Amino acid sequence: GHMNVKLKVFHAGSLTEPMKAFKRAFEEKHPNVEVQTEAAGSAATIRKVTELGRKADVIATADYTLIQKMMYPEFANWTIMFAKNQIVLAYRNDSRYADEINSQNWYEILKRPDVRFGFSNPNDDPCGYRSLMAIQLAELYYNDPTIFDELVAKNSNLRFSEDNGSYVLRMPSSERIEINKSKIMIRSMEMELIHLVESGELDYFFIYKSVAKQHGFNFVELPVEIDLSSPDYAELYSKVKVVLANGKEVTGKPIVYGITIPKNAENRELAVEFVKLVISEEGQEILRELGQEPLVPPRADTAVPSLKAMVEVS
Ligand SMILES: [Mg+2]
Repeated sequence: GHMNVKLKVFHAGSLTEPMKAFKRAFEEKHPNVEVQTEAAGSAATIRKVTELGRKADVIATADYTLIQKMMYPEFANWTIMFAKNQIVLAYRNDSRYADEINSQNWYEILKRPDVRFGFSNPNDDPCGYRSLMAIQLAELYYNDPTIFDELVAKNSNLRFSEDNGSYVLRMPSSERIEINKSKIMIRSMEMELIHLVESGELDYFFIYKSVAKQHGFNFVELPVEIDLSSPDYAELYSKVKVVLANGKEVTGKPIVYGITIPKNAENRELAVEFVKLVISEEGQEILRELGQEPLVPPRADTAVPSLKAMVEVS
């Protein structure tokens, strides 16, 4: 009825567990509000608003730059950066060769003919393009120009080209992506790969550390030089770029999650309260307890007057 407001929050798949907690905490404070959450790869999440005509009160992505590139200026005009993450290679203890995989031999294990691994669709999900970025960055770190070629390029139509030191991969439209089903499985968002690994259909998958921990997967920590986790290695990460099918270019960057309130939000006031919760100490702790490092203090890409005291604007 008129005493039941719905706050619509569309978010990155990797924010699924944190969102359950944000929803419970928010509703405890606003008993007449139902926070309606929907998970999808961040680019697909944004398209709900930018292309499908749906209205959301809060948009949260796993890569703040997608809000900037896809929503400015028609659907948003500021982004608050509130969390970080790290790419790891996760598996079950009964995954093929789980007993021998480690940080030094991970890519050789993935190269074995019977090993199947997964990553999400780069056109829809930052985890997917970040997975390809990490594998290509591995070529530079291990001084082995064939890691990406053997694992991905020979098992799909996804290929990195070199251009004066940097590498660029141009994505085919999603409908034209080709994958060798004997070696790789892809899904729109990384969260959808979870059940494939649990069923044994996949042995390994590229995924955020927080999600691996939340779902009880073991994992190989990859070099900081390739895992997109540290602000301090931005210069190395920037050597790889992926051009998404929608034409937007994403560059390897330290993983930083963004949140915004779309310009056309139906319940802006409540949305402000929700964003405040996410970047408050309570919200930072919710993330930490779920295995995801919060960005403390939160930052914004531009002034955000209705939230000035909560954010650092450079
Ligand atoms: Mg190569």
